[PDB]
Amino acid sequence: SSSIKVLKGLDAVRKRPGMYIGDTDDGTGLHHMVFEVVDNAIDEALAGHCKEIIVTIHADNSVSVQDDGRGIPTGIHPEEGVSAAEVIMTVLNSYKVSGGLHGVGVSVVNALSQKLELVIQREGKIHRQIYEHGVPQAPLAVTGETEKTGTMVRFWPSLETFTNVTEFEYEILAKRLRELSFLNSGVSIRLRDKRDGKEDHFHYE
Ligand SMILES: CCNC(=O)Nc1cc2c(-c3ccnc(C)c3)ccc(C)c2cn1
Repeated sequence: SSSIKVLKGLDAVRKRPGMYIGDTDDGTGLHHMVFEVVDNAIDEALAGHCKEIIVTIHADNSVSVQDDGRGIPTGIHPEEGVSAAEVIMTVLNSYKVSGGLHGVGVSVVNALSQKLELVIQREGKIHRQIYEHGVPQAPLAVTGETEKTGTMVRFWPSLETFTNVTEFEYEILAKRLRELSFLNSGVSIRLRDKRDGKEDHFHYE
């Protein structure tokens, strides 16, 4: 079954996290977690659907990334038997430095997070799914109605994976988010730190 195979993938990531996300002891991997989530919101911006991305560092050391795009698709594709979103989130770099890392997908971020929450606003409805190291708590479900559209991912990195540098560095995220808004001109990126009230808005016209 997909369940056993999904778990086998998630377990591969957790056993050699460095290989997938980058170094787990110097902050490379930790901050790369944010950038992987951001990258898919950037693709949605570049295709002309999302105008703003908001990255928030919370006081409990989680990070959320939200966009105003179309929302990750929610329907169940006949081949997989669960939402397309859950497939994206769950189905599947050691010595790389900073911008030399290659992209590995948000299912890696999910595997290496103690908790992750996905909230999709799409087709008139608010949809929610929660994960613990990639394992959904329940099927993606409808929790309300909305005229808005977009996707939000919030994740709590696992301290079973990350050591030494365990708390996000505002300056690392600021530097790279600014570079990303330069490298993908037109897209507005905001960074908010709830620990100390700092905010920035990066946008090149
Ligand atoms: C907070 C992070 N934002 C998104 O992931 N936005 C996003 C992703 C989409 C993906 C997607 C998500 C993750 N990985 C991949 C490869 C695609 C597929 C299709 C649509 C319409 C999306 C819309 N918004």
